Amino acid sequence: VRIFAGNDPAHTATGSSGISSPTPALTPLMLDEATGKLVVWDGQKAGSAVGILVLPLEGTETALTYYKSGTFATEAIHWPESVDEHKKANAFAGSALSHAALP
Amino acid sequence: VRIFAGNDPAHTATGSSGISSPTPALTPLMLDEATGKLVVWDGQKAGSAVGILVLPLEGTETALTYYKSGTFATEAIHWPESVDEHKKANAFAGSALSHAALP
Amino acid sequence: VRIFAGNDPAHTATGSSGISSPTPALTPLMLDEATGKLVVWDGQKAGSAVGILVLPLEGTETALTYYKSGTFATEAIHWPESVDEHKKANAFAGSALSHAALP
Repeated sequence: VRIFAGNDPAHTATGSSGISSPTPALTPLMLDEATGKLVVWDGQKAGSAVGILVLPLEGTETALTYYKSGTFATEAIHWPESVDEHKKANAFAGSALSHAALP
Repeated sequence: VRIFAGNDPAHTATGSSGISSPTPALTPLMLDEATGKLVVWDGQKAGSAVGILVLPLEGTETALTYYKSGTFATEAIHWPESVDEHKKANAFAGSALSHAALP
Repeated sequence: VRIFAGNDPAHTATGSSGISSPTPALTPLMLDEATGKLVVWDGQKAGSAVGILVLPLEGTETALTYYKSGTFATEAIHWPESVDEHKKANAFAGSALSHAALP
């Protein structure tokens, strides 16, 4: 089993959270245009996921911690149900993050 | 005191500048959609700041140097007046940059 | 001659390709909003190029490999004809990539 299907160093960062309900670690994150806060990636756009949640959230925190770089194992991330496969594969394209098979 | 409230290596890069007036070092930068040039981050959108000015500018340079990665100390950056706090904290979300308390 | 006009480590990543015709290595890439697939950077927007093709493509592959970080030599990249100079220089602004003269 794995999480970091890569050698390129994984770094973390903090940011204002806009998540209200409980969300588990390893959930892709995106920015909420209206508020500028981080929330779960909705899977609507490739390149929109700008981070991966490090630790799980209750849904009441004002801040959160996420991975801003690194190569992750696709199978370890909590993807939104029914997400488009192409947008999934290119979810982090543009950031320092990326993902692939374990193997 | 500090500037690099982080261990993740800070790297720099160059790019076409669209700044006309004098601007001090450590000023967040954003891209100008109309021209594709780099200018001061206006604070209107989280994730829009794509770099931090390394050296100060006169306002007549055609090119500029900025940090494209690293973890900076929030207090060292010249933020735009009255910027929204959430958009401030997530200013660089999406890039290789990030910031936090000194501390 | 060179390719990596920089010391900051070059890392790669994979993603769904939307390229149909043959394209050579070192071609800037961008995301296709409609599909979420990666295609050649059209040069219309600075900060839109999110990667550089590692190996050449036939135009029938469903996946591709690209550099997601590093500092490249401008002269080694296959730029789109007549691209605007400012959008060229700031092509990767926002990602972990960047480019400059060899020297």
